[PDB]
Amino acid sequence: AKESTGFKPGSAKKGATLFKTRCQQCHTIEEGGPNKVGPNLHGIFGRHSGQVKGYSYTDAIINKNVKWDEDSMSEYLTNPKKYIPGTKMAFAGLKKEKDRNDLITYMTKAAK
Ligand code: HEC
Repeated sequence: AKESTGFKPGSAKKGATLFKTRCQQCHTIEEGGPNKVGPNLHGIFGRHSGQVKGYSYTDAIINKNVKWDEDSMSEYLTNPKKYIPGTKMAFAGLKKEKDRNDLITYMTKAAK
């Protein structure tokens, strides 16, 4: 389970640098930031998957229709393709809970 074992707040400082070194290659998170390889993530926590305007998503991500929160985000980041088979996000995954917690802490702050 997720709504059992998952998110506990971590370091936003650390999470910002994990976003830079691991996610920035394909995504922006600031308000008004553009879509790149991956879509802009501003407001992601208040949204279902495959909904940013102007981005070409896979049919799988749309169909999955996940309402993003800390728990589903934690699962997707662990192994994106295991969580949404057919997704085109090419990211090996963040296997350590500590790393995922730092990153999500950062993301929930920056995406609002
Ligand atoms: C390029 C090599 C990527 C890296 C590095 C990361 N992501 Fe990504 N992401 C990428 C693509 C091409 C897509 C769309 C996938 C599809 O199947 O259509 C995504 C999607 C996401 C999403 C879903 C967004 C939505 O609007 O539903 C999220 C939440 C997301 N990506 C987050 C994310 C994070 C936090 C990353 C760093 C650990 C990261 N991605 C890496 C491409 C790439």
